[PDB]
Amino acid sequence: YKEGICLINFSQIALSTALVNFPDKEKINLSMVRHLILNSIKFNVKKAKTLGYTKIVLCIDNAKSGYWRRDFAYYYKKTWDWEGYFESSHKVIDELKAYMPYIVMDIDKYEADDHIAVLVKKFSLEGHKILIISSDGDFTQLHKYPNVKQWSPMHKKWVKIGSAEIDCMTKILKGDKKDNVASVKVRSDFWFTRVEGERTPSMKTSIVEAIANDREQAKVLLTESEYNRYKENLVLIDFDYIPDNIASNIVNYYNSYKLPPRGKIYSYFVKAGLSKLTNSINEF
Ligand SMILES: [Mg+2]
Repeated sequence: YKEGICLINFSQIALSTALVNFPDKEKINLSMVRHLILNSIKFNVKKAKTLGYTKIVLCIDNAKSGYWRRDFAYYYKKTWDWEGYFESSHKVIDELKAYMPYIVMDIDKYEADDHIAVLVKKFSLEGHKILIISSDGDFTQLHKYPNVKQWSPMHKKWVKIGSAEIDCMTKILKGDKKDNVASVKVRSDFWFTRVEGERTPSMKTSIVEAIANDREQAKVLLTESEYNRYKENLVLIDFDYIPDNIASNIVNYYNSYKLPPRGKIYSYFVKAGLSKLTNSINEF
């Protein structure tokens, strides 16, 4: 019938785990990253499958050549051994593609949020029960779709939020500094070209919610300048505004993914000196 599908924001989980586990001012090698990633996978796949989500899809961030959203906004997204991590992680990722039984959504200029947002929408409407393994609040945009639950790996609690529309509209109107998305009250590339004497005019909550409940209010409550910014930020924030060609690519990639036979896992575990994991293959 319809298999339970679990979509994992892995790039976040792996890195976040690495930041917490790998001590500062200590170099990070390939094995350290390998152990961490595979253990992270084992722990999360077991949480998913136990709940009924038996198909696992690993979603990876890939900004080797930037982001597709940058085509719309150039400013988009413009001690610890970071080099050592990214270096080893990319190598372990390629290994997961070659031996592990998971579909690894990895497209250059594509975000993990893209793969999740698109695939969640696709398989949700297709009758599958979906599980999003991530703490990211942006994925509350996807809770509106039937049979969609979200599990926070770090806090080990369910993510349940109407309030999703307000959360989404808040970033659309006020912006999202972390991604260089600016408020509609200021110029598009504000965060990238901001001088010092510059601050962003505040956005009253009453308007944020009014537009949240009825987006046609974006025409009556926003000035023409702000409305133009509003439309721009839609493509940057709202998952629904992911271009058809982008989602089309994401889907095609998924459907064209060939999984490696499970016989590969064992020989790989040994090849990587993970002998004390071959007795846990059933957990992968
Ligand atoms: Mg986003």
